[PDB]
Amino acid sequence: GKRMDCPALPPGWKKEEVIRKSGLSAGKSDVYYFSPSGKKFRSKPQLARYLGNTVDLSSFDFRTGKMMP
DNA sequence: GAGACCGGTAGC
DNA sequence: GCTACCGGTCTC
Repeated sequence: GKRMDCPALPPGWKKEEVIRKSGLSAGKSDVYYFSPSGKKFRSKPQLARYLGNTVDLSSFDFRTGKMMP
């Protein structure tokens, strides 16, 4: 799966949260982003390198997908 | 203490 | 060869 749109980002970006199914950290979740091209990102720096100066992710909270002032 | 970040591998 | 997945440290 369920990639929801992410309005805090430019049009076409989707956010997906995945619950860990096994292991000691089973239950925890990993958050992933998807560019219009379909590229998978898993960290705010990855995302910053790919968008460059189009959007400031300093106030951007990676887990929720919202701009936190 | 919490979680962001990313490395290494198990499973395809 | 690729990649999803969980472990583990680093940063706060």
